[PDB]
Amino acid sequence: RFLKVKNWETDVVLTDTLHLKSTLETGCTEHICMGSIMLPTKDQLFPLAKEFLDQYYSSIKRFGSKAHMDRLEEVNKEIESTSTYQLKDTELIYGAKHAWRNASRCVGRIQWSKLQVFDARDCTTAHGMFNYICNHVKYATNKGNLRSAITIFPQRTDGKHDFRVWNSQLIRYAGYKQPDGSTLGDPANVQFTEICIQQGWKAPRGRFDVLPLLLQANGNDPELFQIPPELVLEVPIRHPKFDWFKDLGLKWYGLPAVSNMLLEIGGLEFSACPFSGWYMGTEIGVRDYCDNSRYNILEEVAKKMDLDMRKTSSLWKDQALVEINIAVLYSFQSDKVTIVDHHSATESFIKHMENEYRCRGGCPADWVWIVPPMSGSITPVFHQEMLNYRLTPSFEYQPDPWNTHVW
Amino acid sequence: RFLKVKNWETDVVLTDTLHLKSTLETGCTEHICMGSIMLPVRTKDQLFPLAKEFLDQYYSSIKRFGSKAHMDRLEEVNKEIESTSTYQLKDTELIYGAKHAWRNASRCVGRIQWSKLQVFDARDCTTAHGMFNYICNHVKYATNKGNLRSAITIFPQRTDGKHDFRVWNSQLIRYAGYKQPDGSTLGDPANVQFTEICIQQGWKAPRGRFDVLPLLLQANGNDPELFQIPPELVLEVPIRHPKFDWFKDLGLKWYGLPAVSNMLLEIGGLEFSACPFSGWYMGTEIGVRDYCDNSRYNILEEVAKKMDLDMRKTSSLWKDQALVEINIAVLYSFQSDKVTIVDHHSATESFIKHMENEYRCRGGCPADWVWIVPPMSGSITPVFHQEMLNYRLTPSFEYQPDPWNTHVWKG
Ligand code: HEM
Ligand code: HEM
Ligand SMILES: Cc1cc(N)nc(C[C@H]2CNC[C@H]2OCCC/C=C/c2cccc(F)c2)c1
Ligand SMILES: Cc1cc(N)nc(C[C@H]2CNC[C@H]2OCCC/C=C/c2cccc(F)c2)c1
Ligand SMILES: C[C@H](O)[C@H](O)[C@H]1CNc2nc(N)[nH]c(=O)c2N1
Ligand SMILES: C[C@H](O)[C@H](O)[C@H]1CNc2nc(N)[nH]c(=O)c2N1
Ligand SMILES: [Zn+2]
Repeated sequence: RFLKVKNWETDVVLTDTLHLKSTLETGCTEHICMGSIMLPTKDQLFPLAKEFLDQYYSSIKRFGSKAHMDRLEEVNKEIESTSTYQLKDTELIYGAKHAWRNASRCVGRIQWSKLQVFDARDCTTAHGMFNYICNHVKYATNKGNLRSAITIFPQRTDGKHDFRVWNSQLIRYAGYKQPDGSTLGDPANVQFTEICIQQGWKAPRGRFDVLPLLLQANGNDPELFQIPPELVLEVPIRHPKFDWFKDLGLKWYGLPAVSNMLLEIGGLEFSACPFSGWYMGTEIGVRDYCDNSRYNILEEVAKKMDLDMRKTSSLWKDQALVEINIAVLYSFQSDKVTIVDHHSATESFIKHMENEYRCRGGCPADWVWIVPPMSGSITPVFHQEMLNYRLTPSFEYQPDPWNTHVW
Repeated sequence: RFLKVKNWETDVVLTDTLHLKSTLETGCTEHICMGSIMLPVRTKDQLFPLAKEFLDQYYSSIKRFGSKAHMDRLEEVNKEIESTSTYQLKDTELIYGAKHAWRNASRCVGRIQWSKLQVFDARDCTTAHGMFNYICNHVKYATNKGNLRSAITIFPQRTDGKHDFRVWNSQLIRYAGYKQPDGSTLGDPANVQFTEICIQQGWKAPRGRFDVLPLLLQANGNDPELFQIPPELVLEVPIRHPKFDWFKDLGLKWYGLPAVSNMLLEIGGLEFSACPFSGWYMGTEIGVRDYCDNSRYNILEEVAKKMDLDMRKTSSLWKDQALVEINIAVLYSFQSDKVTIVDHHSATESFIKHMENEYRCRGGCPADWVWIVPPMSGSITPVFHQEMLNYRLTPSFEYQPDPWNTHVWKG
């Protein structure tokens, strides 16, 4: 019932009790581990509300106080009456920070308590959503000195009036299917790049076209907006030693900003809640640039390096991979845009693990996601046992809105 | 029921029904996933059902389920259990069983090879000298002057738990580690404690960086005994780099034969506590883990120093750069000396093909993603993008506690 996690490099053992406050189900059983699968009423609401406010009042050292009991009744009153309730500003801020703190797949949670929360619950239209989003981008970008933030649109009501950002991230590059048969730009976004065009967007049809935002207020048809280019910080990619690297014509954006998730606080659902931090180098240089079904640039780079590409065992893919990732880090650093390498990030997360065990009784962690996609075993998280479980408040996946929207 | 796994690079979707034949526990529940946890005397009562499940599987595999021969063998095993408390496997059942423990090993990326396994039956063995002889023969057969062949040697099963056959070595061939008074280590740091056991048992330690450890062998629950493998039987490879001529001067070498000797083989409820098996290496086991863990040889600094990498900031990726050069060196050296090795690209590609064939012909393939994905360059190998189901089939290999923890010393 109390579970231990060992670090095999340091022999440090931590004891996990936080898992017993676990609520939702993992996907695993006693017979099958599902650890590597990407996606495994008034009556329901008050328990959920109570559980949250209980931890809220505990956090501000006021568990069992008049104020605690008072608010528990006010919320109970409001649910019995309206079928929902509203969070106090303070509860919203605490819930958002905690959803991040509970994200078992996020290596960057050492930062969880520095999060700027933008309350957009007063928003009513897509133009409104656009204004809120530009302001988030500008704030968070901070001319290259990136700052974490989330903007929270109005909560679900009857589920026929959802606020949704249709983009998967606030800033992403377009993908187009070519007659040719190959793909121009980012193949991840082909479908969406079409939906934008199937709605009037004028595609420059380049390798790196910043997608328009596609915004849905109150369950209405969504609308297109170009983000002002002066608000999209981008970095040209060059290598500190290979003069030819620049001629690849690669660039990436400075701000990672996930916009398709659902934030759950105290039973309430915030279906539009874009949030942003700063990149770990490998996200761009390993995944965005080198995945088979992403930009897939390994061959081109290997060639320019004149490596022996005739056999897998020359490790030419591995050599090219390192150089590409050196380029990404060097570039962002040179243009003074915040970035972290996987060494410093995983080291940070280990420190964060020790803090959460020391201070909260544990830290839910998903090893499959936490371990970087390159050089796994020379980063300390490789050797660290982790326990994965689901705590609330949380971020959750949700079906892409086009599959669902009533037009 | 039916479960789906998707490959997110290819969109290929596979259906698992084999997990319905799973018995043992994973360690996970609906409320916690223990997927990254490293380690998560029987009675007649429990034995005949376990015998029965196993023989139903053997007999279906040979298309004689329900045969007279199947039924007579059930009755025969039944009777042997009630009369003697245990039973003996026929040669054919033993072979089949050891192959399936390998087939079912969900942490093993090499399983495409599962059906080509040389089985050596050492169940007539009685003494530690007998074990030494059996192991030498295994090592010579498997080595095959560099053209590695997979093999397993199987010593008598557990009886009462007081008479166990054990190989005390974690692998048949490994290098000594020696803790020095100044707190530094000579040789392999993983093997310090075991080296100390060997020394106190009477081993005269050469005390260099690559001293092949003696075998410590326990027969029939008796105190274990020391033996030196004839050095002409221990194939080793000096490590050099195709472009870097200073690489050889680091003084590195490794052995060709990876041979796990500390696991337990369970077949139809029988427990074989000494069952050394061997295959051939994936280069990253040596180049990433053996040489580059901080708790192992830890050569990253020395290598990057010679490479003149910018070592002042991790963001130069000096570690990543050196790591790749060491792994190039390992594969180059083995290939140049004609010792079988596979790179992590070719081994993970073979595994996806094996895994898909297994879904098509068997209804599933249990696989542990934490173990299957290589410890460098993970996402450029096709396994990274492969959804996997982990579960426990028997026959199987299992961990067992190190025998210096449990053994009752006799003298
Ligand atoms: C401050 C710098 C941050 C770093 C370096 C970072 C790091 C990462 C990384 C590397 C991933 C893996 C993503 C992938 O591989 O596709 C990830 C996932 C995630 N992060 Fe962060 N993060 C940061 C800030 C944030 C913030 C501000 C939030 C929310 C407030 C957040 C919440 C999440 C969530 C929910 C996931 C998993 C999403 C999913 O399941 O697809 N992180 N994080
Ligand atoms: C033929 C070449 C083989 C290759 C390339 C190979 C590859 C590997 C690798 C890389 C590992 C993980 C090692 C680690 O990370 O420490 C492993 C684990 C394992 N393999 Fe193989 N393997 C081979 C043959 C075999 C054979 C012959 C058997 C037994 C019949 C076997 C059974 C196992 C088992 C039981 C594990 C898990 C060990 C543990 O949990 O500590 N493999 N395999
Ligand atoms: C706030 C933040 C900071 C950071 N450094 N990285 C991130 C993650 C961002 C940046 N890189 C990928 C993106 O993660 C989004 C999740 C990607 C997973 C793929 C995926 C998820 C669901 C369905 C599907 F088909 C694919 C977020
Ligand atoms: C038959 C076979 C073939 C092959 N290529 N590799 C292997 C695995 C071999 C070769 N390299 C590491 C070794 O695996 C050892 C397995 C045990 C895992 C290590 C381990 C487990 C618990 C605590 C600990 F400190 C270490 C076996
Ligand atoms: C199948 C597997 O679960 C999938 O490929 C995962 C593996 N680990 C990951 N880890 C991170 N950080 N991001 C990912 O997209 C993935 N993909
Ligand atoms: C804690 C974690 O489970 C442990 O370090 C695992 C991770 N994956 C591994 N994978 C392989 N192949 N070998 C290992 O020793 C490990 N170690
Ligand atoms: Zn699990």
